[PDB]
This record gives sequence, structure tokens and C-alpha cells, in this order.
Amino acid sequence: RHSAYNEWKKALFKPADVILDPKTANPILLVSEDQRSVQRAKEPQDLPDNPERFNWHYCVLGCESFISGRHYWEVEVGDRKEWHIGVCSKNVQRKGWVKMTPENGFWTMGLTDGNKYRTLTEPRTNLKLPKPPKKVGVFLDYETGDISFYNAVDGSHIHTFLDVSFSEALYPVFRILTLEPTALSICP
Amino acid sequence: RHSAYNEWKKALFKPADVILDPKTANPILLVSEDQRSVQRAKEPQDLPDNPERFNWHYCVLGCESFISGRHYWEVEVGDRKEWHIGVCSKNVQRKGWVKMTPENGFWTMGLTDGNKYRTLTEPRTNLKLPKPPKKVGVFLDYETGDISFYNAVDGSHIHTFLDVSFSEALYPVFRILTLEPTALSICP
Repeated sequence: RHSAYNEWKKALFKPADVILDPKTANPILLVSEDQRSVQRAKEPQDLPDNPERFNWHYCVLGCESFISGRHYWEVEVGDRKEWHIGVCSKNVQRKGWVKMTPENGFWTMGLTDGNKYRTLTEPRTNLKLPKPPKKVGVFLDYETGDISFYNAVDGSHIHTFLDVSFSEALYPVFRILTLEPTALSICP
Repeated sequence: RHSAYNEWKKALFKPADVILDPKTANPILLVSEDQRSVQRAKEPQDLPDNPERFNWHYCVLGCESFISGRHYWEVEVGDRKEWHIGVCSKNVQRKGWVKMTPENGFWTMGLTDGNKYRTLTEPRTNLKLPKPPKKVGVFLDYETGDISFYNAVDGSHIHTFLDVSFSEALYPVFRILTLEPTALSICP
């Protein structure tokens, strides 16, 4: 619509046209043909363990990273009960486990158990949201170091990582743990 | 709050610090000492009929006009039953009546009879709003020729005048017709 959110987002942030990178996706994940959506398999599929593939975390990256400027993309979470989204550094550990935290180069928030919204921080912070979002705007300002999440239907705030001193390229990152009927999808 | 509306308005538009100009105010209007608020008198007060004073329309202007750039200010309408706000050209007719319309250099919207939201256009357009606003953001982009009005509490759209070819300086303008307990006030 013509809400200040919808009208101004592109005046202020360049719209990322985020395409999921199948080379990065944990083998338990399915990337849609159009590369906009991700689902989970009952079992890991048989894929190479090429270096760019997350082999433990149920993660997938966008094809393109950012090293400067202002950028946004939107994700339809719909009625999923579990998801995490945000950005991560190019050089995160993709083989084995590391805690997904800003100290290990992940800046993400999401939902677990249907209704626990949280930042993936050390320690985890609980978010109290006016309503459950269906669509989440993810907003990067590389130079000020701000990663902001909004409800993309009413423009309400969800969370901001403030004043981070990024020194790596940053990828859109997505994680799904659960096997559910609703996918996680990028709006183009 | 940290809504996209509140966070982004100042990144994109310079906040006007709009002060009411008592020299411009129809003598039936009272301008507050702090020059942020306007009320109506039962009767016209005794004032000079200096050239900058609106002598028929129950109008008052901001002290400063714009000839370029992006600007905004916010107005608390509260539970008033009647008000109109927007911008007008420096050279509007201030002595006698002219219809307040874009053709006569007024770009305004507002409320009449408690619940008829309308643009002051020829002909008048009725606005259907999700909810009655309490605070209205007024947004000027001189070069693209856009004057946009938002609900300043949830960032929802109210109205836009699109692609106007301004060639005069533009003043914030305000009009109140009714005698009611609630004033019309500028947020600083």
C-alpha cells in the first residue's frame, strides 16, 4: 500500500533481490526452483559437502553479500511456528557447530515454539511484539552498523542490532529447523 | 517509538520547526504564546488588517516557507471535529474569499462534521480512512511535487497530492472553523 513503510523503504534502502544459494544450503533443506523459498526434508538429501555448504546448521544464504550501503529484503514467515533470519559474515564457521551469536558473526532474530520471539544473542533476548508478524522486513545499514527488523505489513518495530562494527561482507541468512506445511519465502 | 515511520521520517525529510505567524492569523483565531497552537474566539479580536493577515478565511500560516527540498511537520488534531491543514503558496489571496483549492494555491485536507475526511479539491474528494487520526504528518517534497499526509501514530496513508509543479514558495497552512474545546497543535 502507500503506508510510510511501503513508500519510504526504497527511497532509503536499496531493495536486495535476494536469491537463495543452493550450494550453501544444509542438505536437509530444499531450495525452491525459483530460489525464493526454503523447506525442510524429513531426511538429509545426498549432496556434495562443498566448502560453502552449511553441514550442521539448517542454514542457507543469499547468493550475494554486502560490504557497504543500505539494503533491504522482505520475508514471508506466514504461520510458521519456527524460523530465524538476518545476516551473517562471509567467514562464519559453516562446518560443524558454533553458537549462532553476533560474536560468531550471526545477527539474527526469529521465532521458536510458535510464540517465543527472540534475538539470537548471548544471552538470548525475548521480544514482546504487539502482534505476530506474517512478513518481516530486514534492513541493513553497513556504515552505521544497524540491522533492523520490521513487521512489513504495518511497519511496526521488531528489533534492531545497533552500531555494529562490521568488517566482513554480510550475507542474508535463513534458518528453519521444523518440518511444517508452510515454507519460508523471500518477497521479490 | 522505533516504527519505520518514526525512525525514517527524519532520515528522508528535514523536520520543519513550524512556528505559527500571528501576523497572518484571521482575527477570530488565537495563536498560543508558544506559537504552536491555534484556537477560535467567539468573536473577532481587534487587530490591524496588515497585508499578510487572512481577513476572511479562518487561516494562519507558519513563519517560514519552502522553495526546495524535503520537509515535514506533525499536527495533533486530537478529537477536534473540524480542521484543515497542508500547504499554500506565498501569493494566495489573503483578502476576501477565494475557494481553497490547488488552482488557487492551496493543497490541504481535513475533517468536517466530526467524520467527513476530505481533500480540499475541485471537486472535493472523500477519504475513507482505516481509523480517525489523532496526529497527522505533513510531508513536502518540493522537486517531485508531492505533498503527503500520514497518520503519525501508525504511519498509515491519508492522502497524497502527486506531481504538482510548484512555482511559488510554500507555507504550512492551518484552518479551524469551529469553536470547540480542543485546539489544533504543532508537535515540535
